[PDB]
Amino acid sequence: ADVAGTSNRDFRGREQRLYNSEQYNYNNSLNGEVSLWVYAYYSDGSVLVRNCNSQYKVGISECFKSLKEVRVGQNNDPYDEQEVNNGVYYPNGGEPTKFHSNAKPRAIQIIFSPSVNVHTIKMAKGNSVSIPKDYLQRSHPWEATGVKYRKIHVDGEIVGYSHYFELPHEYNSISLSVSGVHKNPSSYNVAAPHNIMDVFQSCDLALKFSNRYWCELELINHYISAYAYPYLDINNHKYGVPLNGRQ
Ligand SMILES: Nc1nc2c(ncn2[C@@H]2O[C@H](COP(=O)(O)OP(=O)(O)OP(=O)(O)O)[C@@H](O)[C@H]2O)c(=O)[nH]1
Ligand SMILES: Nc1ncnc2c1ncn2[C@@H]1O[C@H](COP(=O)(O)OP(=O)(O)OP(=O)(O)O)[C@@H](O)[C@H]1O
Ligand SMILES: [Cl-]
Ligand SMILES: [Mg+2]
Ligand SMILES: [Mg+2]
Repeated sequence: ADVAGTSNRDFRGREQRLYNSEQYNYNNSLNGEVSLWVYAYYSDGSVLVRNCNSQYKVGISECFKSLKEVRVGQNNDPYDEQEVNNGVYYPNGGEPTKFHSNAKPRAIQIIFSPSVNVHTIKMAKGNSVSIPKDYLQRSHPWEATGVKYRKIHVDGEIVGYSHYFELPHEYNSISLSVSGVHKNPSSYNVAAPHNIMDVFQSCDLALKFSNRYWCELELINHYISAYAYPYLDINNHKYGVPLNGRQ
């Protein structure tokens, strides 16, 4: 046989490149996943991830309470934190023993898989009682924030998209929903009658994941890197696996 890495008959090499290219392109096909991660960062350095993976479109919807840090199996002062909730839903509305709950997120990162179309991204960043813009009567139920999403590049490939905002002020008390639609450069509408019921089933079939990792390092190591997910850390370092046309 020919010698490795010297000719056009390195079929092992060609197969490796095709395998990676096939995965990249499968993900972008209408058969493929689109994925959404919402990261809530807490002052103790831990990070809650909410993830949903689904065909056609994907979303996550959280309220003020559900974004709060919960240390499973440890003390969370649940009565005091209910009083925090009461005091955040209406000023002077509760009697907790604290001015600022350390269970409040300090920041949010939203990451989409590379198979999203950024023009379809919508976000409802609402107030603490789940209204998009102060009062329902004046609220558009979402903002289209795609122009703010940064490309996560690795080796010149877009491995995902990130929108990051800090919540450093005392009044940054939010509710949050996010939605994105899978790429569809074809004119075949996946939700027109020929395929519409499959999109309804995709709502059933969407797989969700949630966990609180003790720090960003642990998240990078045992979540992001373990499962070939895109990520952008606090030092603006990019994580992901470039696949298209690559060995
Ligand atoms: N493209 C390129 N890569 C370099 C160069 N010097 C060092 N590198 C390293 O080599 C890596 C790319 O090597 P290859 O993947 O084998 O070459 P390629 O440019 O991708 O071309 P292909 O054979 O089509 O894959 C990069 O990740 C760089 O870190 C250079 O001058 N050009
Ligand atoms: N020293 C080099 N000279 C020429 N081309 C390179 C070199 N290093 C990488 N490249 C090529 O340039 C393209 C972009 O790769 P690069 O490593 O810059 O991507 P990146 O990870 O987005 O970069 P960075 O995160 O450092 O800004 C890739 O196709 C890669 O093969
Ligand atoms: Cl397709
Ligand atoms: Mg009292
Ligand atoms: Mg290469």
